[PDB]
Amino acid sequence: TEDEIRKLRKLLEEAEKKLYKLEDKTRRSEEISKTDDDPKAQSLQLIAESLMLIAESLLIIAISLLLSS
Amino acid sequence: TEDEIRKLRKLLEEAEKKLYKLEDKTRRSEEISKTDDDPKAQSLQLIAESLMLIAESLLIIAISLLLSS
Amino acid sequence: TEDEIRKLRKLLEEAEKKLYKLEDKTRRSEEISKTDDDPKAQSLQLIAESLMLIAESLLIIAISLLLSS
Amino acid sequence: TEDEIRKLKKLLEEAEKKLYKLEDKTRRSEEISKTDDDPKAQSLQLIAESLMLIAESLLIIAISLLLSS
Amino acid sequence: TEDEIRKLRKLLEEAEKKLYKLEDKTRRSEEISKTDDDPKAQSLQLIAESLMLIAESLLIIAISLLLSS
Amino acid sequence: TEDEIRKLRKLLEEAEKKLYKLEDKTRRSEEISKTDDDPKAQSLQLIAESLMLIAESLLIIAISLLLSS
Repeated sequence: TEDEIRKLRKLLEEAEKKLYKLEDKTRRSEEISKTDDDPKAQSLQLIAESLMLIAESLLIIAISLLLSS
Repeated sequence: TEDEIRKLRKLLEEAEKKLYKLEDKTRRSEEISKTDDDPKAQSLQLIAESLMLIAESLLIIAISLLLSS
Repeated sequence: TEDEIRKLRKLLEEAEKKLYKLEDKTRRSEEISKTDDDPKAQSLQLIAESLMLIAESLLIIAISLLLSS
Repeated sequence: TEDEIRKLKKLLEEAEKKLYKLEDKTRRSEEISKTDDDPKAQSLQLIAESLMLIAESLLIIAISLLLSS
Repeated sequence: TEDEIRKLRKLLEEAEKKLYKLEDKTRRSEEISKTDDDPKAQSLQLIAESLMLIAESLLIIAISLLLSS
Repeated sequence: TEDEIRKLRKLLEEAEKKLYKLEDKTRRSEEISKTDDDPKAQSLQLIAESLMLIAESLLIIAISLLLSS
């Protein structure tokens, strides 16, 4: 309980830090989008931006489910 | 917990603000989606769109879960 | 905050209607590429279809969690 | 509240009816394609099956959350 | 009571076993990453593994959610 | 009773073990990536890292849900 819940919480903060690693790499991938490239590729970039937002939401739910228990 | 909890809603208002930010990019690319012969591109845009609506759902579930702790 | 639960339920059903449209766009798309000779395309079509379904169920969980408040 | 979970049940039962639809479609499509040349296409068969499994599970979570409220 | 969740447990253990099989199929395929060659394929392989990990997790959440009712 | 949760939590521990394995694979393949030609590929490595982050969050949620039941 109390120490694993602490381990869950450093797991959760390690995910936060992983998240800012990806928030930053999709921006670095958006800066590499210049001539507008290939349409399926454009869709790919947008797909990846969507899952980072999904990751963002699952992370808040994980934080909050930790707080709810 | 309310200071921890509202900073979680801080994050979630940033999250709404990003979702709408990306859905307009979907709408923008979804009318410039060139409906040519290859289905693979088409499926990718449909794929990205479902991903955006699921992200949407996760976002509201995240809203609900933090608010009904 | 009955107001916000109301407008949250608003977005919830606003999202239901966009999904029905999403799934309708894909019924058309996947149906009328009249003959298929592609494996990758074929699997992607299944991928989008599955995605839309979890969009479907996450939408339903979003409804239940909202009312479960 | 009485009619509300019936419409939720409506949605949930209609969803079941399509998961099973795509499980049949994935079943026969997934082994009617055996070109076997590049892990790209094979990894797609795999992703789709994985997605089919999460749709199953998410559907069960919706069923059970509805059972929980 | 005990048997209403049995009819549902019946469905969740079909799922575990079918997941039991997809992980077997992907690990053989993950084992056959013949030579090195394309990176896109490499990411697809990784994508597929993360999705069964996702599938595993929602499977266990589905179990616990069913145990909560 | 609580021993049932320990059987479940072990499956989650095996999930935790494989998660870090895939994580180790993803850092490893991102250094062997050494690609800057196609955005498609850059976004693919992004999709896989995003998926890794999500599965990861799902794991924290599953742990908490099992212990909260």
